[PDB]
Amino acid sequence: KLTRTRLDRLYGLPAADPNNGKEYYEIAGRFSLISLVPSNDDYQTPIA
Amino acid sequence: KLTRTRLDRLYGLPAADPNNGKEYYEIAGRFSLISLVPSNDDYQTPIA
Repeated sequence: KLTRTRLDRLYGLPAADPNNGKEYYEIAGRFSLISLVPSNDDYQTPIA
Repeated sequence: KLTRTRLDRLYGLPAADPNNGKEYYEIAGRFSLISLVPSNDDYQTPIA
């Protein structure tokens, strides 16, 4: 509920302030990345 | 090694920075020398 207005029961974030006197937002996770790499060709080296 | 390059495990000192930001290289050791002089006929007079 907003006050002194006609719109009521906000469902979501307005554009006023999410800072709220706090510092950050934290999200945890783990990647699973598959890609192509050229940096493990260990044969083209000089003799001895 | 060279970063982000298909190149690794190089053996041998390159010409990039052979001094590590230092000043000199301390090497000590013995030394011998048996040189001669065109001395005169007499014996009391050597040459400096």
